[PDB]
Amino acid sequence: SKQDQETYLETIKDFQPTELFQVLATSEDLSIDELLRDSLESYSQDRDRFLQEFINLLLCCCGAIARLEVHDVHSNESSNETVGELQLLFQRQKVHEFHLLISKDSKKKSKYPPLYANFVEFMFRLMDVANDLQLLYVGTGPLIIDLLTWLSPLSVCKIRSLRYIATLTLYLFQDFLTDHVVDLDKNYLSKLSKQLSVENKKKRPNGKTVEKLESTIAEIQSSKMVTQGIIDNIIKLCFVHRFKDVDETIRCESMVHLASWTKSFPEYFLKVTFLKYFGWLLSDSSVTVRLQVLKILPQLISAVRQFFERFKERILEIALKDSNLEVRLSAVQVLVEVASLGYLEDTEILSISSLIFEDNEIKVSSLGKNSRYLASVAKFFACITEEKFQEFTNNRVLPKELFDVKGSSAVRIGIFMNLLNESLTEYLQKVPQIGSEKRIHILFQAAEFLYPYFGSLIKDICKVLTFEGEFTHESLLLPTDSNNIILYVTTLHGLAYGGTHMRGQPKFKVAEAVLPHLDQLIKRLPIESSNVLASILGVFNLFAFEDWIHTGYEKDIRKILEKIIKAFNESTLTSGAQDLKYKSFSETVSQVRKLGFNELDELWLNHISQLKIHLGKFLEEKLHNDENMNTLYGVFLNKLALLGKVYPIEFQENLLSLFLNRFVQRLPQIGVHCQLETIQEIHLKLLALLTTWQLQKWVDILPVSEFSLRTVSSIVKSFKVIFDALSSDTNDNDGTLGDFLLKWSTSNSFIDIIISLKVFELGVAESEKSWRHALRENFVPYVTDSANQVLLKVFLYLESLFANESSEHLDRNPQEDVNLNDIKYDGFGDGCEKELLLFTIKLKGLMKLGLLDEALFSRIALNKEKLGPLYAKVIE
Repeated sequence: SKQDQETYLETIKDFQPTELFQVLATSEDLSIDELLRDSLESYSQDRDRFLQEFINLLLCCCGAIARLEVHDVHSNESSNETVGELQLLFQRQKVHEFHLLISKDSKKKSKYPPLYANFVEFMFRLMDVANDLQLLYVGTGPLIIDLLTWLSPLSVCKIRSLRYIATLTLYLFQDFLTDHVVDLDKNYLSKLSKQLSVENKKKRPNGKTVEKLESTIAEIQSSKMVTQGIIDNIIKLCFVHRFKDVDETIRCESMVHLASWTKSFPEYFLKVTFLKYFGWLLSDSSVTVRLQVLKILPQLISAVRQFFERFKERILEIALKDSNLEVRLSAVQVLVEVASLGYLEDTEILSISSLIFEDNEIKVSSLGKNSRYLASVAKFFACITEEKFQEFTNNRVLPKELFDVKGSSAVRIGIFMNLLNESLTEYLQKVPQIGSEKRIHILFQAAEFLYPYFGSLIKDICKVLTFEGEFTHESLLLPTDSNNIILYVTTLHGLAYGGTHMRGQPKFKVAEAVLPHLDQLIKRLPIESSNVLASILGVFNLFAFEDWIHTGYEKDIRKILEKIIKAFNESTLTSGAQDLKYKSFSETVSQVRKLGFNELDELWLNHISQLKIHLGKFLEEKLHNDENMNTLYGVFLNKLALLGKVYPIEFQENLLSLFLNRFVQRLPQIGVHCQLETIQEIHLKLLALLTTWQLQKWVDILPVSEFSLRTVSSIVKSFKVIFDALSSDTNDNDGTLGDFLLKWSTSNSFIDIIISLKVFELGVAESEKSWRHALRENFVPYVTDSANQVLLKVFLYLESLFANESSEHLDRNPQEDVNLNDIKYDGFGDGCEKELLLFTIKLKGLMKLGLLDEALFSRIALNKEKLGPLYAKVIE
């Protein structure tokens, strides 16, 4: 029965705050010192009642319903058993709010917003006020003994909550005791020893005063020992077991508090005996713990030397291999200071500095993890660089000046560029082979992230790059060969680009550094090299007008552009595919347009105009063959098409006729007499562009436009005359490669022009009984018999080119050329499959507007099942 009733009360009991809990959990402006004076005074009056209130406060903070009674705490030999019973009661409670930590992590949502701050303040000062009331020293005071007797068993029990709050109470005690021991030393005993040593002479030692000094010096040291005694204990009872608690949060509190003991009291704590704890938890399975140790190490940076000798390896491994990027990044940050300190071997340095190179696109403006990780690697790189500089210049005196800049600058640039290249070489070993293109793009990117550290070298890199003399002197990577120049300009371009996309930077800064040298750079770099052309034009294209006027260099833009146009003029351009030059020039032309200055536009408008004039010359003089097409395309047609993307190109009746009659319509005869490599570069892309510009006129209205219609009608007739020649039984070159290539490239431009025309025609209102009538007048039917026949032959060539790669057996119409069974062609950029799909897509596009002979082109489906999944997809 007695037991029944106890079980009964246990069951119907609900959560009731104790008095001390209430004041601590709800007071928003509390004098915690007055509070402690009251409680600690009560200890001396009624020990049991204080102890009870203390533990019940702990129980309230964990949201426990259970409570001790004054008799429960009467005996200190009961403590383990009683905590045992509390543990039983608290395990039985199904639901429990951890108020202390809800206050901490969720003040806004918490029933007791101030509870956490008050609780840590209270337990942190507890032991100070104890001292004020002479409860601490008295041999250890029984206050302390009492407190440890109950905190110890609670700190190792099976309830995480009780374990956390006891451990935190113990640690808060130690925050103070550790401060207090040194306090006693440096501020009391030291002050009294001095005055024990100065009141010794002159042969007049006060003797009664030399007795009062040894007296309090002896008291104070006795109490320094009682204090260290409790410090030893809390380590022995708590930290040494709690640092590896199964709960990660008690482990991180252990690291946070040990760091404080270390700052408070290094003579006790700055020793490998305690630092190992950080190093061990470096291998903790929890991301949170590894993060927490890693944030503590910088603060902590001979005990420390021994520490990094023992743990740097693990720190390196984290920065390289850790499953968590935020952690990896933290590691790199620690490695900054280890390097700064000389604790890193050279191979260990490279393994980190080469991390600045990464295959993935990482944006320099982002606040993401990836971006912040590269940024902390750039920080490491910056520090290695500075160390090497000091090491290099340590004995040396350099000249006031090397290679047109301060000696010290030239060295810094040479050391930087050298580490950049050593680092790259490492990166490149750590991964599968990549081509020069990807190589440059990855370097370009690293340079972006280095802008915050090497940005002040931008001006001197420009000047070093325009130096005419030899790169030596009585003593480093310098722009001495062609690979080193490319490294320099890519790195200049990446630095500069990174500087204009860096967030939070004031306007015009990168421009203040490069625009003064930009004319000289274009005037002097080896821009015949497309890699060098790409980097310098890329620098040019970084800047908006506001950049040029601000810097005072708006005046230079035209002379620079003139150089750009002369380099444009001196080159030979290919049809655009994978041509680094075509791409650089194209972007430059766009950029200039985008600046919006008529004076500049005119430089390009006049260039188009000269090109036209000279083409007409070439046309009437030279076409009255491999050389002819080489020149035609290399010096005239590919360049008008490039410029044509940005500025209007129009052939006037005269030139257009010259071009259509002497070239375009004679393409079949011209082609039979060229070499393969020359046939490969034959196309009519310019004809599609001329058209597009006219279509632009027509849409920039919607009253028809005459000669503008005569122009495109005439361009299309030209396509017809080719298709007639090409599809006729008189074509003795039918069936050959060269014949396929011409049919194919001619078809691609034709399809683009016709689709463009039909989409326009359908976008004119019935309202427009003059436009609609004139379009059908000139173009309908859009695709003629011979055009249908050529597109089908082109399709069939591509289909067998892809089929044959796997020796697939195609079905065929009865008079379908069976020689298609043997065709082979290695000449396509990204493979036969790609060209089959694209052509078939262009054919689908026509079919959807229904411009194709549906009966004829049913044929594209005959082998859908033989051609793989993609083709089959495009057919659906």
